[PDB]
Parts: sequence; structure tokens; C-alpha cells
Amino acid sequence: SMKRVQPCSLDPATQKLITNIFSKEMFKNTMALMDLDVKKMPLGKLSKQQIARGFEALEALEEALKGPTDGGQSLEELSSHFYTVIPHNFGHSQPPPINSPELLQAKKDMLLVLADIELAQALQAVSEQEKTVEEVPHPLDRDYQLLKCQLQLLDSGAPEYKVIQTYLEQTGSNHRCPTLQHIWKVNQEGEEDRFQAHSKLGNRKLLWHGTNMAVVAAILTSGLRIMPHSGGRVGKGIYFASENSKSAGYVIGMKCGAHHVGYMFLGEVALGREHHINTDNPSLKSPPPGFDSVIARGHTEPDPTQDTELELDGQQVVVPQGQPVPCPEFSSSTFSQSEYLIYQESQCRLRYLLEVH
Ligand SMILES: C[C@H](NC(=O)CCc1nc2ccccc2c(=O)[nH]1)c1ccccc1
Repeated sequence: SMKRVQPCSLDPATQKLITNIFSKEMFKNTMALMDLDVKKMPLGKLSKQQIARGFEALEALEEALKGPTDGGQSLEELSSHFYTVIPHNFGHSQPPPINSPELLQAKKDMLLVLADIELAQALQAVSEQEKTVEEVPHPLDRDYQLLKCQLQLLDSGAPEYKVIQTYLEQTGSNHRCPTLQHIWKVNQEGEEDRFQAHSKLGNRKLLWHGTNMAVVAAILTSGLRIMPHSGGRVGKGIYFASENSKSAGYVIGMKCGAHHVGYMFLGEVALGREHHINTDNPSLKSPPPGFDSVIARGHTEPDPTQDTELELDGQQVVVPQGQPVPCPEFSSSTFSQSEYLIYQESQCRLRYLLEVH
């Protein structure tokens, strides 16, 4: 017989969030923005095997880019294999050869996003328990439940609301700052325990992490992650910024009606003893011995004299509130704005999610 659909328990803002982060249109938009052939790679067809085969093909390119010339297959031939595994669309012209470190990392990053899209699809698979029960949750409750992540919408007068708003406003773009729509407190439990393990580290800061909308569901289910092919200017870690405007550059939003909707995280990061750098080092896989984080220091930093603190689970967590000011020691840094790196997933726990227009 027909199953009852129970009424949705979620507030309107949370329903919109849930709709957005599981939206098939959103996921396909994201694949189009990454030059993927959505006709050849429908969401239902995405598989862990294909994604692994994709990374294998990129691993062969990487070896060709580094270690020869030694009689291996040409970059063209190796590129062609990759494009067979992971179909791309360049207006049905031939896709281009993956013949630089930059392009190799860009393709690795594309596959990391695609892997989180596939995660979201796999998460939504209907269980046998669900086929047998005679009543089902509203689809949005079901999707929310799949995250195994508590989201609590804040209002204006929550203790931390003004602190968060100030952090956004003071360190966001001066001319056209993202407009704050909603903040949710994020409690992904089973993040709590591994995070407790760094309770000794006094130097905690609440930092920005901007992402593709297509990876928000994955992050809510599993936290911020370091994957085998993660990389960037400061190597294989989790990247954060103290300046919203830096992180905002990584937000991939979506046009909805007359607005552009984007999501940004704030994580509590146990930075411990910081190692400061002033030139790019893509080879890093941990801080130097004796250090707990690497901070690629920018020409500017939110003015430290305006820092405040929030008390999160009884630990003081620094929250910048100042506009960015120059840091003379780092005026010649290769970095305009700071990038904060950790190399263990346990050193971050998600605290807030912001919707910005
Ligand atoms: C490729 C994508 N990476 C990101 O979402 C990180 C984006 C990001 N990079 C930064 C770099 C320097 C400073 C700040 C940031 C940031 O806020 N986000 C990814 C990484 C792993 C799994 C799924 C997706």
C-alpha cells in the first residue's frame, strides 16, 4: 500500500540548505563548471571504481611529468586515457593535455570534488529498512538525517552571532562583502572525541573554510579531510584562512532566483605551536618536527589587538574581529593573505556553517 510521508520537522532556512546541498541540479552545475560531460557521466552512473581509475590515470601523468624522459607513454597518450575514464566536454572539441603541475593539481582537485558528489549519491541510496517501513520521513528530513550531523539555526541574539557577523564583516571584501543570511551551529559528533585528543593545545582559533556547494554534504557527514591527492601552495593538509575574503575565493555558489547563494564554514582549529613560512612549499606533508601547524603568513592579518574569544566546550577559542592590517615582518611574503594549515584531520572540528548572498 501507499506509504505515509510524515510532515517535515525542519525550519524554512534548514529546508533550503538541505534542498541546496543535495540538489541534482547543483551537482550537475558543478560538473559543468569543471568541464565534465554530464551526458556521459550522469549522477546515477558515478562510481567509486571510476573515480579510483581516474586517480590512477592522474598518478601515471604525475610520474611522466616528474621522472622521465624514459620511454613511457607520452603526456598526450596518458591524457587521452584519463579523458576516457572521466569524460569531459569542451564543446565536443578534443580536451587538452595534462602537461603541467598546475593542470595536474587542477584535475586532482576536480576529482576530489567529484568523489564527494559520488559520496552524496551513495549516501542517498534507499535501504531495505526504508523499503519495508510503512511511513517515511519527509524527503528533507530523510536527507538531513543521512548527514548524521546536528544543525541548529542561530538567531540574531545567540551569544556568538554578533562575534561571527563581525568576523565576516571586518575580514570580508571591503567593497562588496558577502551578505550574511543564516548561521547554523554544527555538531558532527564522532568528531568530538578525536578533537578532545588535542585538549592540551592552548592556541585554538576559529578560521574560515570556503568550499564548492557540491562538497557541503560530504563535509557535514565526514568533516574536513586530507585525501591522498590533496595539495596546494602549502602541501597536503587542510587549508583555512583568517580573512573571510581569502576563503570566499573558494566558494562556489549557485544562482537561485535573483541571488547568488554560497556556503562557508568556520572550524575550530587547534594550531598549537605554529611554524611560519613566507614562500610556497607544495611539498609539505607535515609541520617540521616540534610544530603542530604551518602558517603561510600574509602581508596582512586581521588586527590581532582586536581578537576576541568564544568559549566552545569550555576551551577559549580565538576569533579575529579586526580589519586586516599590514604585517611588516611578512611584507615580502609570497602570500597576500595567510593560509593556515593542519596536517591531521583531528586538529579541526566544524563549529558553524554560514549561508551568504
Ligand atoms: C578541492 C576541494 N578543496 C577545497 O574545498 C578547499 C578549498 C579551500 N582552499 C583554501 C586554500 C587556502 C586558504 C583557504 C582555503 C579555503 O577556505 N578553502 C576538495 C578537497 C578535498 C575534498 C573535496 C574537495
